[PDB]
Amino acid sequence: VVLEEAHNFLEDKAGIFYRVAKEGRKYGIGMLYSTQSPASIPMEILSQTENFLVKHLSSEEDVKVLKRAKAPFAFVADFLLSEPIIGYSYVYFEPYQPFVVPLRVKLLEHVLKSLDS
Amino acid sequence: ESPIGVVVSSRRNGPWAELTLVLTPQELDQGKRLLLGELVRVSSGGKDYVGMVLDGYYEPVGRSDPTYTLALAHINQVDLEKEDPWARKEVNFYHHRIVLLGRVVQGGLFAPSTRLLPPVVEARVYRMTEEELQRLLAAYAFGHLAYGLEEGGEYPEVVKEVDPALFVGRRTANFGKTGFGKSNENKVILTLLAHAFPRVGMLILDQNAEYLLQTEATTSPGLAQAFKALGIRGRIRFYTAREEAWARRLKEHLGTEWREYVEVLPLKVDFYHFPELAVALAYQRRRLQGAEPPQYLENAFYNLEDWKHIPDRMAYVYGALRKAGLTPRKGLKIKYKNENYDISEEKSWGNLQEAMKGGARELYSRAKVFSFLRAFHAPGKEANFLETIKEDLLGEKTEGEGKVVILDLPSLGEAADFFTLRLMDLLFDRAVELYGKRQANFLVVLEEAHNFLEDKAGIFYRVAKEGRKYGIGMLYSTQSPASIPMEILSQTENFLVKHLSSEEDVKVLKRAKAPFAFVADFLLSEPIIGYSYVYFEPYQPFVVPLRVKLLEHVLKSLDS
Amino acid sequence: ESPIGVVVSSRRNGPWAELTLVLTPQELDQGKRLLLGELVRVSSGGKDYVGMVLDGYYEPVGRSDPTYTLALAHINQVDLEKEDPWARKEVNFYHHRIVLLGRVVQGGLFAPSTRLLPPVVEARVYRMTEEELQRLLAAEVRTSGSVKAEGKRRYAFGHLAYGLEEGGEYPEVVKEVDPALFVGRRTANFGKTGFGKSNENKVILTLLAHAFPRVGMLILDQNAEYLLQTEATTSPGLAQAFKALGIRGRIRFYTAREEAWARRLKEHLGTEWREYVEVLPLKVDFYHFPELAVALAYQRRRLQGAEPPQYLENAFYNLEDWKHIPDRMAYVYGALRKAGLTPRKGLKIKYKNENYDISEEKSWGNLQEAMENNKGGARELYSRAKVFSFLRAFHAPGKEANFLETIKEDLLGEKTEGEGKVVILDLPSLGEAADFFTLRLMDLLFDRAVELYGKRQANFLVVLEEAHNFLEDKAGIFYRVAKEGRKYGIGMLYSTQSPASIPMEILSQTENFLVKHLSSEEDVKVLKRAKAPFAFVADFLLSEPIIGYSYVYFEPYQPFVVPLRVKLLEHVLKSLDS
Amino acid sequence: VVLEEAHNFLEDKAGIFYRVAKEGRKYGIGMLYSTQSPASIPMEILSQTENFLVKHLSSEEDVKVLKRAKAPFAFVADFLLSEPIIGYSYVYFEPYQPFVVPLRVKLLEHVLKSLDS
DNA sequence: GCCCTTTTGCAA
DNA sequence: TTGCAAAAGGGC
Ligand SMILES: Nc1ncnc2c1ncn2[C@@H]1O[C@H](COP(=O)(O)OP(=O)(O)NP(=O)(O)O)[C@@H](O)[C@H]1O
Repeated sequence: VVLEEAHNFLEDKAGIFYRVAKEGRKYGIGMLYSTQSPASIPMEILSQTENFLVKHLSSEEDVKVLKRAKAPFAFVADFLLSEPIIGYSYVYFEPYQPFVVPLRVKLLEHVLKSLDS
Repeated sequence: ESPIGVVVSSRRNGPWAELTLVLTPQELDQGKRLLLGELVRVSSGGKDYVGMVLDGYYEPVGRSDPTYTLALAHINQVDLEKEDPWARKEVNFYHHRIVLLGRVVQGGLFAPSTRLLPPVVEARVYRMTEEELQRLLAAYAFGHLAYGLEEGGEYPEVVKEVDPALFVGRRTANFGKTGFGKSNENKVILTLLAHAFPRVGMLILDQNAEYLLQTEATTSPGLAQAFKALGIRGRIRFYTAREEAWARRLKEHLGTEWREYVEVLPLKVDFYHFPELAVALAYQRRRLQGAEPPQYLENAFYNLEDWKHIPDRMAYVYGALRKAGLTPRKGLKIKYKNENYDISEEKSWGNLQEAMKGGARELYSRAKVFSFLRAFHAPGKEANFLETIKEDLLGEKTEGEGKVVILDLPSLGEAADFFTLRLMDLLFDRAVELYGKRQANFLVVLEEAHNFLEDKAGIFYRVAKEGRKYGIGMLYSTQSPASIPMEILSQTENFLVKHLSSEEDVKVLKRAKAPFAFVADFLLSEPIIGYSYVYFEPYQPFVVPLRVKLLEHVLKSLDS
Repeated sequence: ESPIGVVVSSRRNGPWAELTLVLTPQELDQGKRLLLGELVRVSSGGKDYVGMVLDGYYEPVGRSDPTYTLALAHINQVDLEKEDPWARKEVNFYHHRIVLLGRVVQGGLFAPSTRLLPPVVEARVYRMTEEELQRLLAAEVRTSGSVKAEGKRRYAFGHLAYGLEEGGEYPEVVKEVDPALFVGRRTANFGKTGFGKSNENKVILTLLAHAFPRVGMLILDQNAEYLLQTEATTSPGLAQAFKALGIRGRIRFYTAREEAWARRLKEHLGTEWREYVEVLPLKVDFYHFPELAVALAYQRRRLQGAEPPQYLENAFYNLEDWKHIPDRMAYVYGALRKAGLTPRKGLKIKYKNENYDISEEKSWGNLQEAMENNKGGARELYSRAKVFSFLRAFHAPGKEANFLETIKEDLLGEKTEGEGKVVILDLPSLGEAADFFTLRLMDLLFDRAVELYGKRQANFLVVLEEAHNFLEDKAGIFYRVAKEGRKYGIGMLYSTQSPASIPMEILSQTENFLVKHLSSEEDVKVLKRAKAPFAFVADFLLSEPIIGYSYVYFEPYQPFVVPLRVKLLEHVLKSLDS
Repeated sequence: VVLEEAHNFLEDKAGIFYRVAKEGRKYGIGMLYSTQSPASIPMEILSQTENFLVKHLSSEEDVKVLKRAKAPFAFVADFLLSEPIIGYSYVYFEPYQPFVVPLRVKLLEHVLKSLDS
């Protein structure tokens, strides 16, 4: 389930999306949401996220919330605050790679050109 | 059996006493070490305590400059273990900090903390042996002590056992992140209980269709398969609204003799046989809602028994039921006035309606209030699943038989919440009635507990508050301590916590239980699958890490 | 009779004055020690104070490197008890921190805190003996230069203790309490469940019963733990305690399982228990109290709000007049019968000039015929008698009790003035209407108490359980009672198990406290905020789950908090029996 | 106007007694209210009271409100918290009093026996 | 969520 | 014609 601007959807009465997020693991129902600001996502859903892909975040509350929701993300808060670089992402994947790694994501045009062969 | 290090300080840090430990270079070279979170024995004035290793740091001892010494050795490129032992022997020290949890007294009772602070000169620290650890835990293995994934910090011979005194009559909590072993631990406990103590009844409010049959490689096998492997016969009662499909699945998995292990029952009843049940359900639905059920509904509920003897009133009631939508079986007769109609046919129903009082007429007029009952109606059942479950759990004939009741809540659809609330209220009322004659002696398995323990007026809340008196236990899993009220969290007696990522969860846990303040860092930092921090009251009022076992291995070991 | 150590400092920390104490190696080798929370005597400049050990830490004294010395001694397996006396003496020390709470001046008067900071050289710290401890516990605040009251008799409550530590109990040191402290004053009894709350409540009630035989009690028994020993322990109940004390005809048990309760009372007390406990029903007969039935039906609407129906209003206001018109009383009784209440066998109703026995089906049918073939609101009531449907749960023929009125008579009866009855309400027998009946009874009792002002005081104590449930509502009758009972001589004694839920007004205005182990941090924090003297025992309460350990503090003239090991009801009964 | 237990009548910001406390100085109407708990009295009334006679208080919240209302009581908050003495009072009569003076208020008997000379 | 309105139907 | 019960949409 892919949903951009997930701050809109991750809120309702009876929480259909809360149920999906908190019980989709058993049935192979995965989510991939982009919110653009960690402070806008409820902690009840943030604490259940296994993977992470964080680009530059300017605000301080955003990085504080990110660290609070995921412990290992306390070692890159300063880099996120001080280095506004496009395409630079810190990828975290549990439980196979339980630590933060920086990356240079590839442009879609380059990916297509490389994969055409 | 010699002291690990030398105590060189002590103080009263807040509500807990503490003391510092030092490991000398000779011991460090021998290979001795202490793992964080380890349990050690402290001797002071002839009394043994129980301490936990909390912190560790390096600090110079004596008049030395370790930085300069080591930097100069590196610059000169001298091996520090073969060339300059006298320089390696003055920088190889290391400090530990230890907290005293308390001492065991009399018959295993745990005296908490301590009002006495030990002097440095006469305090010793000995490593704890397997016999001492086994005594500590004891006063059908559920999990063996382990300290993280560090090799040499695992003790397969030290286990925690399952005993009804721990679970039945007391509330248990089961937290953790999604996919870390809550369901597996629940199934392990249930299987061990059903195999060891066959006089303990259960009530599993299944919500994901995982506790009876499970074949997908995303969870441990189901209770049906576990019972089949362990050779437990005629103890499972399955209540579902998909009799045929579940019979197909049981046939295809348990084999051709599946009827011995699992007994399938439907969640449908014919309301033309229990009009009192229909009226009671309709009346209870609104009370579980806002409040103040209508006067006509109250009157019908109270006086249907008297109405039973008046065929005209009963004809009005049956007409109301038929007008609500419920389908009667072929060949039904109604005695109105002096005539016997057949409401199963169009013309007979029309004639009776044209032909048609103390309270029955108002019910007939407002027949749309019984529409919701069509989610349970199935002509020709005459079962009363509520009563049947009541006899299965609190029946007087049992006096110890063992009965596992599983409810297929998803099959109901949108009536599952109301059905669960009504069933729980009925069971609690019967248990209260039975007080002084026999104990209920059964356990209520509850998953996704945050849905039920929210409102303070809920029947589940009242059960959590008052079940121990009548012998009704509980065991609920929620994935997040922050979702349960502090009123319940404080009163919960047992805990089983897996990895937790949010700082709010750990803060809530330590606020609810003080002893859980020493494991917050481990919980936050280590995402290990199957690692549990158990805390049982009142015999073991301290946190002990465990290594829960897989259901498959439990079965394979118990077979012998 | 000699100092325990040498004082090496002093200062004023916050509102209290503290002084540091150091224990020498010779004293540490004689077994001398101090337990946190212990009470010690401080003598500074010819005056005696009261101390309380607050902390303990190790610190080097002089010029020495204890870490290096001890490490070197250890690596050589040197035993520092009989091999290196100089090494042992150079490092064997230990520091303690003490706080002065005040001094006992004049004849038992207590002067809180101190304005003089004691010099280090002249300050001596001694250990306190049993007689000194008793005289300290027997002191309280007084105005000035005034002789002691020399009040009424006192009864032992417990003995001092310092936790589970051996040598920390002083059985000969007993806190004596005058039961008058519990009369007309609201008391709080906090603590986890099953930690002695029931025992201390029973002891308090027994003391009041024995001392003031002119005080009644309204015990809202939620757990059915106050009448007889539960089938979970052996501690006697109130009935057994009263039998032992020889108090007769002071209990009145209202219940709905009279047969079972009488069976239990017989099996536990003998055959003469009728001389002690009067079992009374909780079920009313609305065929004797149509005024009560109409009042309930009418007030149900108002309690749910909205304007009540006019016919119900005028019926409720004029039933008394209607009682003189049988032609309308017949309508009322017929309305009740249609509602469904089963009448007693042989009831006769006189309509017009005919006699009908509505207990018979055919006679009821004939009466229906006569009534159907506008006398005030009677016809309207008969038409809408379906409103009285909900009363079938409260109805039982042949009762003629009206417990709601019997309780008021018992508790505020002029002819009953003296030897207050101990009304015990068995709530669990009322199902889901228990809260409704409790609120109604409390409201009608408080109204009568306020009305009787000037002529006589109510003079009875209310016992409450789960007080956080009833004191949460600021407009509730129970909140009003908590606020204003002392004015009309109505006390209170509520056990909550969670102080944080009880309002700060109630917490601040409470006079007595009996705190047991608390598990949450919020509860301890709110307790400290409510009362200053509880600022020293927060850590002990947080991290010492001991059964039977209580910290007592009785306002307003008690110097400090006292940790007690409350006596058992059996021993209290034996002591009083002499 | 002599009012006893004024926290019952001054609580409501629309009551006649609150109105009197707030507006009586214009029509020459005084007031003298005893509460025993400054926490309950509204801060609007507390900030506008001229005379004070504070005895032992056993609530850090009460002492906090008193200190907030009047700065000079910061030198005696500690003694107020820690010393339960009978007949001992701290008096501060605004607006021209330098500091707070502790007193042993004279007994009415002595006042009467001295007023006749 | 909470609190009034409008409407229909069955008394009278 | 009026009063009262019971269900469903509006405003705040
Ligand atoms: N002790 C264990 N050892 C090894 N694998 C385990 C252990 N406990 C659980 N697992 C595995 O972890 C996965 C999740 O199992 P499961 O018990 O369903 O966790 P869960 O907590 O119930 N998931 P959820 O209901 O969302 O919280 C499965 O693949 C299990 O086989």
